[PDB]
Amino acid sequence: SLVELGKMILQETGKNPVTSYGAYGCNCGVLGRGKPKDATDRCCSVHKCCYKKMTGCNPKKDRYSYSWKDKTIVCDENNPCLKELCECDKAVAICLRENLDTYNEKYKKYYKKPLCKKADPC
Ligand SMILES: CCCCCCCCCCCC(=O)O
Repeated sequence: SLVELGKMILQETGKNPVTSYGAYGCNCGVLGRGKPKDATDRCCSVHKCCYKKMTGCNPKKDRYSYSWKDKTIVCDENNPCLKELCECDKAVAICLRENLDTYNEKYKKYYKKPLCKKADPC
């Protein structure tokens, strides 16, 4: 759920997830998807796509178990949907950390979301 997702982002990036990514670019946070402005934003587009693979569980609501050991995230649910959900969130946290070097302040509070162009195909 949002809870674990937030914790993983915070752990990997060292940033407050809501303020830093809550409305970033065309895909991060509130609202939907749109053509990515930059690599950070593309992480969010990929993440939203990932959520489409879970049928049997609610990406936003369903809590799950994971471990934060050795600067790594490990998804430990046996339940396949919750395992896959955890893996979606792990991947976006890792992606955002990886793209910290191009994180752009100007896309943080993105009131231009309605100017976004067509999203990338999932
Ligand atoms: C209030 C709890 C915090 C929720 C953390 C998620 C906020 C931004 C996450 C970005 C992920 C995405 O947009 O795909």
